[PDB]
Amino acid sequence: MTGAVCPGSFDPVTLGHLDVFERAAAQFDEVIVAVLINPNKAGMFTVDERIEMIRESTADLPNLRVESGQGLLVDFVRERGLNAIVKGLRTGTDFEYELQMAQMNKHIAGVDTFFVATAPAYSFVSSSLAKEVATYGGDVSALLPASVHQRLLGKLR
Amino acid sequence: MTGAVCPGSFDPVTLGHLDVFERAAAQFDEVIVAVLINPNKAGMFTVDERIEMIRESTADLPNLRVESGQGLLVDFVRERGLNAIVKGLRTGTDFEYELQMAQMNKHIAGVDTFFVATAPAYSFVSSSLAKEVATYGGDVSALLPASVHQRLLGKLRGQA
Amino acid sequence: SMTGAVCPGSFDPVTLGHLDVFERAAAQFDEVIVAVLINPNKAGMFTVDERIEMIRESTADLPNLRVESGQGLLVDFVRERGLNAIVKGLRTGTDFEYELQMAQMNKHIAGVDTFFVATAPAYSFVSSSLAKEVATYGGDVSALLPASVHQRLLGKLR
Amino acid sequence: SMTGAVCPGSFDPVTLGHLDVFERAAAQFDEVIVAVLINPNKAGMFTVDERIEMIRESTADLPNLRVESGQGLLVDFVRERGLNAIVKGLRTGTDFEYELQMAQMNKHIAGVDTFFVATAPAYSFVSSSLAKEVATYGGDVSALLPASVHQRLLGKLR
Amino acid sequence: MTGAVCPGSFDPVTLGHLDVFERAAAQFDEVIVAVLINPNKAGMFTVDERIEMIRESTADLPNLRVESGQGLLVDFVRERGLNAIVKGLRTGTDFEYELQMAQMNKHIAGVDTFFVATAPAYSFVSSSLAKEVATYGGDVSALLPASVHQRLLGKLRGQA
Amino acid sequence: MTGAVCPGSFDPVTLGHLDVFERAAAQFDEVIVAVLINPNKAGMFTVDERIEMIRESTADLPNLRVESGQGLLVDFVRERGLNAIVKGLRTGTDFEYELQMAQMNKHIAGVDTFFVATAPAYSFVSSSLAKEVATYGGDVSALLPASVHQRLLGKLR
Ligand SMILES: CC(C)(COP(=O)(O)OP(=O)(O)OC[C@H]1O[C@@H](n2cnc3c(N)ncnc32)[C@H](O)[C@@H]1O)[C@@H](O)C(=O)NCCC(=O)NCCS
Ligand SMILES: CC(C)(COP(=O)(O)OP(=O)(O)OC[C@H]1O[C@@H](n2cnc3c(N)ncnc32)[C@H](O)[C@@H]1O)[C@@H](O)C(=O)NCCC(=O)NCCS
Ligand SMILES: CC(C)(COP(=O)(O)OP(=O)(O)OC[C@H]1O[C@@H](n2cnc3c(N)ncnc32)[C@H](O)[C@@H]1O)[C@@H](O)C(=O)NCCC(=O)NCCS
Ligand SMILES: CC(C)(COP(=O)(O)OP(=O)(O)OC[C@H]1O[C@@H](n2cnc3c(N)ncnc32)[C@H](O)[C@@H]1O)[C@@H](O)C(=O)NCCC(=O)NCCS
Ligand SMILES: CC(C)(COP(=O)(O)OP(=O)(O)OC[C@H]1O[C@@H](n2cnc3c(N)ncnc32)[C@H](O)[C@@H]1O)[C@@H](O)C(=O)NCCC(=O)NCCS
Ligand SMILES: CC(C)(COP(=O)(O)OP(=O)(O)OC[C@H]1O[C@@H](n2cnc3c(N)ncnc32)[C@H](O)[C@@H]1O)[C@@H](O)C(=O)NCCC(=O)NCCS
Repeated sequence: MTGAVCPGSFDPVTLGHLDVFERAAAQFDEVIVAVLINPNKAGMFTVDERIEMIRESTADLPNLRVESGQGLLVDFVRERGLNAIVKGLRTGTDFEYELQMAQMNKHIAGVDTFFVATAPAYSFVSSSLAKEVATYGGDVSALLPASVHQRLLGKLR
Repeated sequence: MTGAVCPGSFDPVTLGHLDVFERAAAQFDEVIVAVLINPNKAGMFTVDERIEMIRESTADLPNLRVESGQGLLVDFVRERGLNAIVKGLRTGTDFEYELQMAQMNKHIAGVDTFFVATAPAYSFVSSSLAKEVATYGGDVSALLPASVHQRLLGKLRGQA
Repeated sequence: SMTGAVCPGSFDPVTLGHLDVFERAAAQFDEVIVAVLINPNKAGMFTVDERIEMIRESTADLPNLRVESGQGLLVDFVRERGLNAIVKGLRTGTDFEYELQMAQMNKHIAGVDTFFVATAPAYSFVSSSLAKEVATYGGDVSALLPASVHQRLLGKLR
Repeated sequence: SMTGAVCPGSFDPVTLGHLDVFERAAAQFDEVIVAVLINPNKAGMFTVDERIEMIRESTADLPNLRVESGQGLLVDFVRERGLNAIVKGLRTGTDFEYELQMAQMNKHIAGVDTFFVATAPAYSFVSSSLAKEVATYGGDVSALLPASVHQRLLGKLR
Repeated sequence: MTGAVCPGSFDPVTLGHLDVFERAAAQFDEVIVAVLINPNKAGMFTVDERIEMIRESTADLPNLRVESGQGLLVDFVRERGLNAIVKGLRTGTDFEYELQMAQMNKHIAGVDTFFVATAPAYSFVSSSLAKEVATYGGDVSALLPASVHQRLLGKLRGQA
Repeated sequence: MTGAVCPGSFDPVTLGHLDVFERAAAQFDEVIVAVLINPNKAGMFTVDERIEMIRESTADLPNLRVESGQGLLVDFVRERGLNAIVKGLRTGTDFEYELQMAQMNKHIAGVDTFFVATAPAYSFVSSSLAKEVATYGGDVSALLPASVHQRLLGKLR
């Protein structure tokens, strides 16, 4: 049985993230989406809220489940008997950031990382920029799953 | 069950490539290394020579095999009943180049591409630069599989 | 008064990515001239007259655009027509560096300025070179090119 | 008819690099509006009114430019004024990626287009943040800022 | 005769930094490592702690010494009668960041900057990521000098 | 005695190259400019012509001399009892290219490389683009030393 973890902040999950999940789920026997706090935010949504938004958006991926993670990512991965991380890349900035972490994670624990390329339609999509646009009344409905849009309006209103 | 294709010129295969193969083979049930011609490159070794060197260098990888293809990469992949490509990345230029092909390949055939980061030790290794260094007598023995190194140096001494 | 810009390139052949740039230029400048020029570091497929023809077919619905060719410096092409602006599109970091260098050189030697626009997300991976390669090996690039160009591309290949 | 573009930014403070962009925008658009906006991910030094004042002092010789502020989405600022174009400057690959993302987002949510221009080579290393840092520790940034701004910068620091 | 300054936050010094120091010291008659505060970073160790760790880690470098500075880097450099800065580069982002400062520093004071490429083995090493990994119990012992590693882990266990 | 080699095609030398030479000569006791053929050109100028253009443009750098090089760069460097290469960087493209060669050269021979940043004024300057602009009558006189401009016109006319 093959398996991978898809870690992130997912604050909130976007259609770009979902595209990664779908492609990971198509190639691995099990996918665990791990919701972690990134060391330099506090977030708009609680971990539990993030988890629910992901679960509601991934119901059609039967081999995917969602979990909170704390502490070191490579510990999370190894504790669940896996040895693969799946991340996504939009930009050269993503590439540099992710390459550093991938090499570090492999060095400290032997855990490998696979990257998927963004869909062209979602290349400019990030949680941070979506939240900013929405905060000032901009329409980001085409960039997010339905399970996020209402929650996002609620948190802003 | 799960499977991936690792395509490339592999002209010749380096320890950088082999590292990618090993990591792909450790995650997927079967891996097929696909030796293809890059339309935009001059080559040194024939496809058959490239296949020989990879087969020679991948003996410890039981679930991997090596084949060639004459057309579109996505046709090679789908004809073997697979839908995943695995490619390695060293540099930002690799990233842009590979992102473009990944999106093109997904657009025309629905085939997905997964990237892996180079091993830090092999980040500066390419077939082109290894060939160039060896052409002028530099020591690339730590960058290539043993059999590749012998065949490369022999080839160069024949001056072809 | 009326403003104007030149959209130069190899356009070998013109793609939906190029066309997106032309449309956006024509929306913001009173006058746009698409300039077909030879890149001295490229081996071309179509002739200049073929390239011009394909662009003209594909830009019928842009009333303030015309298509021309030139055989020397881009900046001479621009100034000869009483203009001082170039518009280019960017997909990648590599495009950015390449275009930045030319933009600064062109400003230095002639005082002509250059404006860049970002690719449409849907056309980020589209290039003339790759569409030609994919088409050569039977791949379907119909969603990446004008039907006009798709036909002329498939025509010569097959 | 007349064309128009908005040149938005933090401008905290405006530098010779920004001014170069304004001049080039004003040369190619009939109307330019410099928009002082808050970046929600930045801690600002000068007030909006101070920023506006420094830009106005520095752009006296550009007759077709005015300076305004906004408190919401850039694309609302642009459309409210009957415009559909943004002009931004690029120094680095990091600028390119950042601006590309915003340009595609802004086009997506409002249909507003963005044009980029390359930095003047002499101002490639100039940023508001670094000029402020260098000035704070006594360094001479006089060749990087308008004398107006240099004075107001040195003023608050000393 | 010839000399260069190697400036940085060095919070804490890593084997990546030390590699730069060694290569600078092998080319210039004297090297001064300058521990400076980066105005745009939160720090973990005091400047004095940083100096101690570097001094501890550079014993095999006879022509190198370590000092601190409170103002402009270019003032630190020129006050010691030097005119060269040496910095290392791992990534394209390092390059853009360092190019900007190099041009600024040459503009305001005429001081030159020389860059060196990271050792491939340490390309992914940064103080920030090493601190983060150690904060969560990961093994960064191969990335840091022995004394640094002890002081870092001790510091973290005190949870400061 | 410290020393470095400044290798390149220099076809022709530009004011950007000269800026590198000047900064190298200010920090090293001796600088050797090495004119090599880059494996993928044939060049506009002969090696001897390139050498003369450099010598004429560097007369004011008394600790700099100019030489042709053949074969492996790190052999050239070590044969002259040096262990340092000095290159220049304009762009991210330069950085990637040069970083690869610097790591390769250090790996195969232990020779180190130091890079200098371009002067802002010359960042867009390359031999290739200068030659192209000149070929179509463009004025590149502000980008090249005087010892190059006449030779360049002569080679084009
Ligand atoms: C939580 C981690 C993974 C950081 O996550 P991050 O905040 O970056 O996640 P974020 O939600 O922003 O993004 C998640 C992933 O989705 C990708 N992505 C986002 N949008 C898109 C898109 N449109 N298309 C494709 N991919 C996308 C991102 O590039 C990223 O890879 C990291 O902080 C971590 O591992 N923390 C645990 C502690 C640890 O182990 N530290 C050591 C690291 S070496
Ligand atoms: C043959 C193809 C894949 C090009 O291969 P390419 O020449 O780039 O392969 P090359 O041998 O150079 O490299 C192979 C792969 O190994 C990676 N790699 C190289 N060195 C290393 C290293 N040290 N570490 C990790 N990865 C590495 C490369 O980044 C690349 O991903 C391409 O031309 C192709 O697909 N041709 C078929 C026609 C086709 O389908 N065309 C349409 C493409 S959209
Ligand atoms: C012909 C010139 C402009 C080069 O053109 P080039 O070959 O690069 O054109 P090409 O057709 O490939 O692309 C044209 C433009 O479209 C852009 N583009 C391509 N695809 C896309 C897309 N999908 N989306 C947006 N933009 C795109 C390109 O980035 C480029 O800006 C250049 O060679 C030139 O100016 N030649 C004349 C001689 C001269 O003046 N030389 C001195 C130059 S400083
Ligand atoms: C205010 C905005 C535009 C950000 O501006 P920013 O802080 O980046 O401005 P800053 O003053 O730093 O720079 C302004 C512009 O000048 C350019 N520039 C700076 N220096 C130079 C130079 N030397 N040469 C050329 N250009 C330069 C910058 O690259 C940038 O394009 C952005 O935060 C915004 O739009 N805010 C409004 C809210 C909104 O709409 N959010 C959604 C965005 S998708
Ligand atoms: C302190 C300065 C230099 C910033 O240092 P910084 O925080 O970036 O240092 P840091 O420790 O992070 O890194 C130091 C150097 O080591 C390099 N480096 C890091 N890791 C590695 C590695 N593995 N290999 C090679 N090099 C490396 C970095 O790229 C950097 O060049 C800067 O803030 C400064 O000059 N401050 C003084 C005030 C001043 O003069 N300001 C004006 C500057 S224009
Ligand atoms: C000859 C070499 C160095 C390549 O030289 P190249 O053709 O790149 O030189 P070129 O003349 O183009 O440039 C010379 C240097 O000047 C720099 N430069 C150019 N313009 C500028 C500028 N305006 N500002 C700063 N630096 C500049 C370049 O970035 C480059 O570093 C290389 O091919 C080589 O080493 N060949 C020998 C064989 C060998 O050893 N091969 C193995 C290499 S690992």
